[PDB]
Amino acid sequence: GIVQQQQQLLDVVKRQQELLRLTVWGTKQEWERKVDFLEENITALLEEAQIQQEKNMYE
Amino acid sequence: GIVQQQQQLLDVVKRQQELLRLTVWGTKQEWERKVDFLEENITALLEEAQIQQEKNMYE
Amino acid sequence: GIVQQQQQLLDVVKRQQELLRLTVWGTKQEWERKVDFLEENITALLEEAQIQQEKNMYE
Repeated sequence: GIVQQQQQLLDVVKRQQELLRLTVWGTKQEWERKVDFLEENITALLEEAQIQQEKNMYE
Repeated sequence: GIVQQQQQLLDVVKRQQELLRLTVWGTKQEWERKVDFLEENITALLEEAQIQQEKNMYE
Repeated sequence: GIVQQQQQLLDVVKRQQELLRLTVWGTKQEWERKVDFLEENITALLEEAQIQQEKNMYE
């Protein structure tokens, strides 16, 4: 149940991430320094969030 | 509990979607071809995610 | 379990919010009127979503 919704929210957020990399791609000195670290933290966070989904889903 | 948070995350993500359509609206050949499919997949994903919330919420 | 993933999704969404404020910062009359209310609703929603995480996490 909640684990299903869990993966749905995680895909909406996965896709929006690609969409943001796009509007940042379109938009594009200190800016591309901030926008860059955020693109890395969110990729890590998306994977930790994925690995976790795989764990809750074993149960 | 988790179902409450579930809907909150789903609304934050619902709103950001409108906000992205806006920065894409402001930003705006192959770009508007990629950015377009993402706007459709995420709308479908937002609805599947909604219909699911309605299911987990019956319990 | 689901409460762990819960906070992960809430941080990915927390970060993307900063990233959007950035592409809106880069992008930037009625536009900055719509984009503004969305930046407020989502901040409120992020906090309600946080306070809620603190509640589900007491259990």
